[PDB]
Amino acid sequence: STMLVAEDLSAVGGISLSSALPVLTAMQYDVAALPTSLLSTHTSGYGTPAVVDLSTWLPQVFAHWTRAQLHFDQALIGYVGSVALCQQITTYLEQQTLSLLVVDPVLGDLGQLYQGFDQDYVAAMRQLIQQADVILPNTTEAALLTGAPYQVTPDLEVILPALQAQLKTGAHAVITDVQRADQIGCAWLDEAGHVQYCGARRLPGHYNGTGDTLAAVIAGLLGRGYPLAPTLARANQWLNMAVAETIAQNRTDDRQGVALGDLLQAILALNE
Ligand SMILES: Nc1ncnc2c1ncn2[C@@H]1O[C@H](COP(=O)(O)OP(=O)(O)OP(=O)(O)O)[C@@H](O)[C@H]1O
Ligand SMILES: [Mg+2]
Repeated sequence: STMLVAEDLSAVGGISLSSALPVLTAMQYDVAALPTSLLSTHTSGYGTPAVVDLSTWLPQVFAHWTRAQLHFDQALIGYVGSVALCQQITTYLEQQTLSLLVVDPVLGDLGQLYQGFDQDYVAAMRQLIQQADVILPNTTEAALLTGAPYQVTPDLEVILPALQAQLKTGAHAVITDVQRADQIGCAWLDEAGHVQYCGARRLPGHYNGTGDTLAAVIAGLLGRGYPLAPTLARANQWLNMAVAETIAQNRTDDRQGVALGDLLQAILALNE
């Protein structure tokens, strides 16, 4: 099958689209790799990157694909970056008949919207997520989506249903960076409306591209028919492993995204 992946491409950095590609390809997908933005390097640690504004390009891309009669099976949407691009993506996706749409609602972290994002971006995001089968906000994002003031540990019994209220029936809101004791992981509502959690032991440090890889792995697994719970279980273990690998490399450069070798190996093994 074919998966559309629409997110930022940084030439240097090993995150987002650059990490999605190997991952998804190895997971047996033909990837339609669509940059929403093109950068010299990611935005953390290399100084101001050189960036291409793709706002006038994506409409052309979509128009083209349309006339060419291309149809996508699955879609993963990551970092978009502008109100207009979200709008464009939203309508394009509406035209497709997707069996799977996963949207990582990139908006912020540590209680605040990322620089450049305002409440207009937030509203644009709320529109984009309306058809999503799964959304993967972090704790800050969840709050922003619902309009609840940020809480470091929000009440999952409250925020989860609130989020679900914005999604279609049967879709799922999964909060991704939930910390419980020495664990870090994902929380969501099961079919009976009960809060579930699946985590792995938190490792020291902070890494780039973790969210990106998590999203790719989740899309990929779901795309292949794995129920949500087992998907989340595996994704978390896989990320844990990737971060472990990363530490193991004893890197001198803390900017490069999470290592993928072990992850690719795991994917190949699952494949048989
Ligand atoms: N230090 C860590 N140790 C273990 N696992 C981690 C760690 N950091 C992240 N993870 C894993 O990766 C997932 C990604 O969560 P995270 O909160 O980092 O995504 P994110 O908000 O996009 O972060 P990033 O900002 O780097 O994308 C977590 O669910 C967990 O599975
Ligand atoms: Mg994230």
